[PDB]
Amino acid sequence: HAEGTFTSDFF
Repeated sequence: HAEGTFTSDFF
């Protein structure tokens, strides 16, 4: 979620 981006919000 923005701050989390796909890298953190992967899967």
